[PDB]
Formats: sequence, structure tokens, C-alpha cells
Amino acid sequence: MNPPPPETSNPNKPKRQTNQLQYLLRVVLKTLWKHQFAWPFQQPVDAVKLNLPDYYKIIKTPMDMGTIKKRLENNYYWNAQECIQDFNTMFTNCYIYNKPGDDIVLMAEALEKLFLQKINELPTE
Ligand SMILES: CC(=O)c1c(C)[nH]c(-c2nc3cc(N4CCN(C)CC4)ccc3[nH]2)c1C
Repeated sequence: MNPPPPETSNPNKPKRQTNQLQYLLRVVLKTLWKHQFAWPFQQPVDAVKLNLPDYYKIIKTPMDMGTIKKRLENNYYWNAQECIQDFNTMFTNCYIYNKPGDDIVLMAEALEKLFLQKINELPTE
């Protein structure tokens, strides 16, 4: 069964737009989105659809790139590090829920490498 998805707006949280956050949307996210292994990560895990009734019994800080995309579009983040932490949560959830060698984990590892490659150098202020 499904909990509510992570919030993509929060009127009590301050917003910010920075060159690094613009980069994270326009280049990092939008490039990862097009990768052949991106599709498991483009939306929150639907435990009912996927017949994974235990997913949210294990994963208590769920995150996906669709949520991150909407957060970036809504200037939800204060800085790039906050956004990068959401990516890191998404990858780590996949490693927690699954086990090494699983097909989904191979997909997450490949995307994580590409993600790190792209955030190695960010624009300046
Ligand atoms: C448990 C785990 O780590 C995991 C993650 C992070 N994701 C998925 C997953 N995500 C999916 C997305 C689809 N879709 C098919 C339809 N298409 C248009 C887009 C949506 C189908 C099956 C999926 N399985 C699993 C099993």
C-alpha cells in the first residue's frame, strides 16, 4: 500500500534559485532522465502497481527523479547540496531495498556514476 508521495511544494520552506540549481535541472536531471535506465526512477515507487507491498515497510525516506524534477521546477530547494542529497537518497534507497547484482541495482549504479560525472563540476556564482 502507498503512502503519500514526497512533497513538491511547501509554503513554509523558503525558495531559492541559484546557477547550480538551474544547472541541476537543465543539464543533470534532464540528461539522466533520458538514459536507458532512467525509467524505474522517474516516478515514486507505486507499491500497489508493482506488487511490492513491503517497499514502504523498508524505505522510510522515499525519493525519485520525478519528485526531484518537480522540486527543481518549483524552486523548492535552498541550494544544490539539498538537491544532490535527494539524488543520493534515491540511489541509496535502491541499494537498501534490493541486493547487489539485481537488475534494478545495476541500473542505479550506472545512473549514479553518470550523476557523479555531471556534478563533479558545477557552475559558479
Ligand atoms: C524497488 C525498486 O528499487 C524499484 C524502483 C526504484 N523503481 C522500480 C520500478 N519503477 C517502475 C516504473 C514502471 N513504469 C512502467 C510504465 N512506464 C510508462 C513508466 C513507469 C514500471 C515498473 C517499475 N519498477 C522498482 C521495482
